[PDB]
Amino acid sequence: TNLRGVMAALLTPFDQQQALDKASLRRLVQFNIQQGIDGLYVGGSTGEAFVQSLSEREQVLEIVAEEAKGKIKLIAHVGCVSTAESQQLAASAKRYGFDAVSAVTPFYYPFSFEEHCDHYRAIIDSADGLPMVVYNIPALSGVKLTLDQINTLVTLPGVGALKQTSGDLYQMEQIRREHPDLVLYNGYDNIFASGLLAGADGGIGSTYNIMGWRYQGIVKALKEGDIQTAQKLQTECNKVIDLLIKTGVFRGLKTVLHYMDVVSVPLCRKPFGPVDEKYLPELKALAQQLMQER
Amino acid sequence: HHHATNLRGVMAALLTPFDQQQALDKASLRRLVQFNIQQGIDGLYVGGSTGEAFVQSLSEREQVLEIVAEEAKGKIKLIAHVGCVSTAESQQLAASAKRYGFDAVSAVTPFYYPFSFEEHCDHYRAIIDSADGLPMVVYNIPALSGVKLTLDQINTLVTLPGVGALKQTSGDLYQMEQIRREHPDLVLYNGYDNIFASGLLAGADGGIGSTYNIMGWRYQGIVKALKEGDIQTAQKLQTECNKVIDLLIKTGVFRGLKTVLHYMDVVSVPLCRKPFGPVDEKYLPELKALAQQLMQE
Amino acid sequence: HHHATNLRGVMAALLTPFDQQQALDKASLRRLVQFNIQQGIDGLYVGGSTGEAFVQSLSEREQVLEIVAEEAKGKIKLIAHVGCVSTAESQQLAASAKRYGFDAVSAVTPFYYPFSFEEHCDHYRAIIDSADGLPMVVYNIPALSGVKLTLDQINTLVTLPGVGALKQTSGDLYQMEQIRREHPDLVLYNGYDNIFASGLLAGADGGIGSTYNIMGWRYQGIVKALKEGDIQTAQKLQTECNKVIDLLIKTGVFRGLKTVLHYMDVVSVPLCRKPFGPVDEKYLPELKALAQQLMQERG
Amino acid sequence: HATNLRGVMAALLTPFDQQQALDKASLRRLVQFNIQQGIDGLYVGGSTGEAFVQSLSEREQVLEIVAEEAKGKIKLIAHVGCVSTAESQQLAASAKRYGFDAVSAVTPFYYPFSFEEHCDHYRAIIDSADGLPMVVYNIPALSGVKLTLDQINTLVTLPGVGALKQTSGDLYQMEQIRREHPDLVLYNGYDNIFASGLLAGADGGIGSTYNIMGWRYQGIVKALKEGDIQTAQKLQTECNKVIDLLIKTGVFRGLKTVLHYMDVVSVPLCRKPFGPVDEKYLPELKALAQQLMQER
Ligand SMILES: [Cl-]
Ligand SMILES: [Cl-]
Ligand SMILES: [Cl-]
Ligand SMILES: [Cl-]
Repeated sequence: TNLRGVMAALLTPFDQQQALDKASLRRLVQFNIQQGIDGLYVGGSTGEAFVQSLSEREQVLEIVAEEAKGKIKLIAHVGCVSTAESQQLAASAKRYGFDAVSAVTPFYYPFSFEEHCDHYRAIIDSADGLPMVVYNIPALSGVKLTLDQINTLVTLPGVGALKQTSGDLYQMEQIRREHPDLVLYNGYDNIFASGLLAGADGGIGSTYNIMGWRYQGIVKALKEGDIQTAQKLQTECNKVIDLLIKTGVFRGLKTVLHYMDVVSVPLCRKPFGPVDEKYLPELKALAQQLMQER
Repeated sequence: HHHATNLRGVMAALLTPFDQQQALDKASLRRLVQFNIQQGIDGLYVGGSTGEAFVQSLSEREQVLEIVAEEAKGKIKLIAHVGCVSTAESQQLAASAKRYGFDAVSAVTPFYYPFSFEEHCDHYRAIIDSADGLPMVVYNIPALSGVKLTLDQINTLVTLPGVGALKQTSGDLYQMEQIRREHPDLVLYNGYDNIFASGLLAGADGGIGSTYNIMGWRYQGIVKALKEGDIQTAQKLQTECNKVIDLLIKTGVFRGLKTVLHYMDVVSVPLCRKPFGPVDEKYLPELKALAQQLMQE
Repeated sequence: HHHATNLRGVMAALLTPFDQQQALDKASLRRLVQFNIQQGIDGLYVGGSTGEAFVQSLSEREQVLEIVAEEAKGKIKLIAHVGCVSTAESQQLAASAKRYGFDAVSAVTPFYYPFSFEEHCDHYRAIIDSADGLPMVVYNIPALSGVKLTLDQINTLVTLPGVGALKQTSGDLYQMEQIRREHPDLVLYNGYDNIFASGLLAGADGGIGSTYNIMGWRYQGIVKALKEGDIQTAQKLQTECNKVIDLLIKTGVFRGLKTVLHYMDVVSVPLCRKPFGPVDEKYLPELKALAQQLMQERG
Repeated sequence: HATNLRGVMAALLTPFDQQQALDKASLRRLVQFNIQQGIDGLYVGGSTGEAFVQSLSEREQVLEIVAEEAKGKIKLIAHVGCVSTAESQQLAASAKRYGFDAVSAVTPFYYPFSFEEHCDHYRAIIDSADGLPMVVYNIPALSGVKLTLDQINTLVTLPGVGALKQTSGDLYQMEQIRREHPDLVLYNGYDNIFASGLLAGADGGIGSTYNIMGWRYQGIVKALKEGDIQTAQKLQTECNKVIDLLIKTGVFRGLKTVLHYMDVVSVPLCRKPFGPVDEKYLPELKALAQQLMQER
């Protein structure tokens, strides 16, 4: 119930030699707090966790909890393929003072659903009271959950939310219908208004980094019966999303954060390549415009 | 596309009644048309996927169009789905739909063979030509037709001279918004019934659906609620529609709908055409019960 | 399977010639049945996807079948593809196939609508009853049908009474082995012409193909070469098969095959039925150059 | 220059103990069991080796031991792939340090990178290999990448690349790659189509199931060479009787459980989240083991 809301998928700022840029991480953490964000989702896919070591991920959970613990909600994405490695991160989450833990369906190899459940159970054990945020992610990983299976995942003792990273809003409504109390995060930014309409009660997203007030603006708008306002705001979010998909989403976002003075050097880690120099005009212009809106 | 304004709304994908010898049941087709009209439906999409077009002849599909037009022309809006894999067979139907006085035509993207997009484009231009003044509704339905469109291609498609409308049989609500942003005036039908409210909010301004045959007023209710900023009524109606869709998925959709309409005394014989099988007997009390829920409501 | 042994072989999937009015070209059709029997081909697979069945009416399809029965009956094996979405339509074509003296019938898995496995099986059973003794070739093409059967579903399918062959248009040569393991006397046609050599080794005991029309003797050469334990020539014949398929893919497979026959002066008009478009102007040189190529090595 | 890498390369399993720790005794044992089956070389730290539930140090430790047990005696290829370029670069440098003959890397996964980004990945690793040939992947089914033919041609021609691991069941494309690159070291990666894949143009393979019946695959390689098509098909069928079971049981564990009953690996476990093999299949697996021992 306290995990309900709009939660930024925190990006990982890197210095010129691809190491963790501490000062930029803190500025980005604070930049997000200033936006009226309800929380931070730290070390997810978005934070480039799958190109960081366990110690590099752990250094972030630390530096972020130090910056923002108590001021806004904090969810530690601890997911790895290896259960054991995930269990270490869950244990470090419980130390640093996070409010919750999360884990992507373990990927790369074919694991049965029953292996998934035992994977989450072991991380719930190592989490030590922290609620778990489960994934329904039939895309990036490559698995295909049904609906009885989803009911089993979300009612595993110790599970307190679902990150529904799917554009299937029939499935969303079904979830909400079965679990009226469930904390239920809309995972895809470019359908957020429709996802809340179908059953979600918040979201986790990467683009919240640069326009989080617009998502909070949509929440308010639908809450107040202002449907034209919700649509107009979502259309503004998608205008930004069209661009970012063209430029590469994480690097496009870091670059917009560079023109906003928050992130010193906009780089993603290799094998991600640079933002194509031809998109710099549009991106600085977007930063300008988003700076004009506050 | 602002000249196609009067095609806006909730259109039932009319089923085609068959008798126990698998022949057209014309008495029940007329009953079904009229029942759809009593329900306050905005119009009818005739001979679609839903109306089992692909297991009927051109002559059979033509007989259906004529009987619907006879019953309902001038009363509610009428859309003839004339699409075949063949462009010429398609044209034969677009001409007849004109002859019967239909308000518009439609065509599924021709399927099975791997047609290039500009071949798709020539297929359609030719049907609009044969349609002799009637506006056209184009498609996606990748799920059944196996045709995957890019954004650029969908723009060209809906901006071809004579296109009044897009049936968007796609659950991708990001693309719905992108279509709406680029085309504020376009008529944009939500194809998937189980996301209707969400599709409207993403930018659709109506829908075509198979379940509107049995609870069209609920879908109409959702349109009104969203216009009047009433999300709680919208969500409620969508949940009740999805409770039924849930059931219809278990039973087989077309034949579940036909059985509910049989228990509603509209459709004499609830069969779909082979190779479709009959409703599993175990499901009939649920469907009867449902018919009795819906009729009382 | 036992009774279908006589349908083991290399069978050209016949194309359907059309004139300038999009109507059927009857003399070119007969020009092709003849051109095919002089390649040493074991038979003809008639009215299939390749014969453009799905943009013709029932009437048009029967007409094609009746003609082919005039020209071939007895000489080369004759398989009629009678498959439609509708079971009742498929049955009409099946009965007609029996009337005209075909050796076999076949139907693609019914498509567009998601039908159940049980619904597929009843579809075949009805069609077979209407063929009235003519064995059935179950036709399996996932890429275009959208119908995706399990192995168990395929084993049940190929053992329905009256089924004597599987047409396997799949590149999954694991499954091609598995079906042979389970059914050692099934007539098993390789359906992707570009893997014929590999498919034979995995377990196809023959094939059905669009490209056999123009170069069917090469596939007999593979069967022969593998028979002779001659890996070299078989690989050679397949690379040569694939060189043509490469271009046939670029141009458009059906119309390319038709055009090649148009420069072989077998087809008057190399067009396909709309929505199929004409070929790009720029490929005519290669198609014309290829038609010349194949006659030289043949006759 | 390429041809020395040509042949039948087992994708080596990584044995673990009851605590998931690397089992070095069982790895030594398994490396020797491979060599004496008659294998041409070993593919170390691949997907088959549970690379993606190991840390870099664990992967380096495995590579070092195999190179000690096998340097000079058979070809060794070190799979050095990770998502991260820099992590892959460390592993590649380590492989060079340990005396491997080649390195490999799976197309980087999870995030969608571009084909340009994949090639730059391959460049950075190749550089870090400092002279070791690179084995590239064409993988549509386990990584999500959807490479084209012209892209594969660009891949196989990058400076330093000396082989393609064709982990695709598309034998039209196999034929197509061999026709375009008649010298290329081309490994069949889908074990259950090996013979057919050789006929389309592969000149060797890399597979997990070579750990228990590698002699069958060299026996298929031999049978085709002489033009004994019959024995080639008999062997592929026996390989697929095995591959059917392993698919039921779980391929890596299935395979380890058989090596356990061959007294090769002590503890037949995969790392979590892989569970153990179902106890019902243990009768079948023991039998396969006894069978395969008695068969040589
Ligand atoms: Cl994330
Ligand atoms: Cl429809
Ligand atoms: Cl065919
Ligand atoms: Cl591997």
